[PDB]
Amino acid sequence: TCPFYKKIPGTGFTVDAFQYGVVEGCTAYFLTHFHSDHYAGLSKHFTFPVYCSEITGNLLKNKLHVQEQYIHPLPLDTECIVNGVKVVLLDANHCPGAVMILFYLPNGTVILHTGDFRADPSMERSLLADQKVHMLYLDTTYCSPEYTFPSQQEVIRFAINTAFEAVTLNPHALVVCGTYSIGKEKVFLAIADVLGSKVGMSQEKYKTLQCLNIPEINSLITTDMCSSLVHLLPMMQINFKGLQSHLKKCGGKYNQILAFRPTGWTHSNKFTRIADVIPQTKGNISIYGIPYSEHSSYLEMKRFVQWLKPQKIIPTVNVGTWKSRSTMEKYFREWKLEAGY
Ligand code: NI
Repeated sequence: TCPFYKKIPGTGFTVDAFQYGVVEGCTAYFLTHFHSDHYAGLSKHFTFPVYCSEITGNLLKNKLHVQEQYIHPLPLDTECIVNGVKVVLLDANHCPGAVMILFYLPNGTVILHTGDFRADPSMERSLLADQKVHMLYLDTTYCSPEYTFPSQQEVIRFAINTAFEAVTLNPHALVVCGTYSIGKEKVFLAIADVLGSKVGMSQEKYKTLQCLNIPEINSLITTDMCSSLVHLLPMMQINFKGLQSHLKKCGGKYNQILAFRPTGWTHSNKFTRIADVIPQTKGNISIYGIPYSEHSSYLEMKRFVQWLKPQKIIPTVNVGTWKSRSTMEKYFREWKLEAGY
């Protein structure tokens, strides 16, 4: 049964609620982004209206085979009427196709659902600037002050400089990057661009990438692994055994691997600056964990919420334990007392 924090009151709508069967009274199912915890339940057998971005809609049709007649893509930044209710989709600064949804309820209440997001000051000049929000359904993934990490731009600067140095010292080095979902494509695209290479990958990942409306993509990716010196592999294979095995397959073209694991936050962020990050190494194999986040840091989250001044906050992440819920509620009251709303 569908939990309360996935229902939008005063409407027929649910958000990211596909794993509960037929939800009583739901006339439209919104999907914020194509990540498995959120799409869980969609398939070619789904027969209700799904509302989403264009990019999310391309993934639904090609990857999950949802029929075209039930996919309702909406443009961003544009007022749309859905089943009698005004809605707007806004870029969430998460993975490709990810949105927040603004719902203008018939009774005058305004609700923002962030989906998954990485808050940014640029959001303070979207269509959110123009009016008050009563209720915020908030991505609280990293809602505690210990969660710190660098900007995405600093992380990519580290990755490009690391890769370019290594391959310039050794032209026979291969670069490998882990993946297990959409998102974080800048990691492997920025490294391939500095090296003058396309990114090589499986047919299933190439397919996924072809759904993302990235400009000039045919120029940047390939399924011909022998033509590329940046390869993508499943995240599970980014370890010494899995990389040894991959190197065997490359027909003696390479004698070294430098590999990247983009994670979210890890406890090494408590101690080590991005600049000082070092790899784990075994023989001719080195692995870097890099903290490329597509969720808000604590400080980014707090800035956004203190600017928005919502009347009520409903967390959408870390909701299963009393300790988590009580911690989150304490920070929300601090933020409110400090800013004066
Ligand atoms: Ni996500």
